[PDB]
Amino acid sequence: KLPPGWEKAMSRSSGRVYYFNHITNASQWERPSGEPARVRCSHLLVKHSQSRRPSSWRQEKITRTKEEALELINGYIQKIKSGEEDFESLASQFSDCSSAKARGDLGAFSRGQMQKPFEDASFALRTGEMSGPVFTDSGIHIILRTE
Ligand SMILES: CC(=O)c1cc[nH]n1
Repeated sequence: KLPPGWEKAMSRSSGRVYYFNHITNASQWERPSGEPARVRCSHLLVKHSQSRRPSSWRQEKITRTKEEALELINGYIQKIKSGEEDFESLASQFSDCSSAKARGDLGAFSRGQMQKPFEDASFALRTGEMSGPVFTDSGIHIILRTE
């Protein structure tokens, strides 16, 4: 019926159907459009206290909670989706990953290289598409597939 990971859902606040992807955590009102050996993605990472390494170039000791990190991710998504900000601008300013310095770009990668929730989300994204919050042992990610 729908592209990999995508399902129909029901809006509580509007009663209108929407689309949810249980691999990427994306959600949108519009029906999704229409697998490669490699994808290329950028990401914005927000780390927290349970991160595999609770440290980043932004913060020597990262002390926020999983919940606080998810709310930040939720605010970044709202700003990207509203057009108030662009993904790679926010990655450069606020990503807790060292790829912040390359506007969140991680380069191309195959299956078997990244942490799997990330790998799965990345490969279920089409070029140009963004994920919702993706949880890994590094923290919470927003993922943009670029190639
Ligand atoms: C802001 C940006 O480049 C984006 C986010 C989803 N797709 N493109």
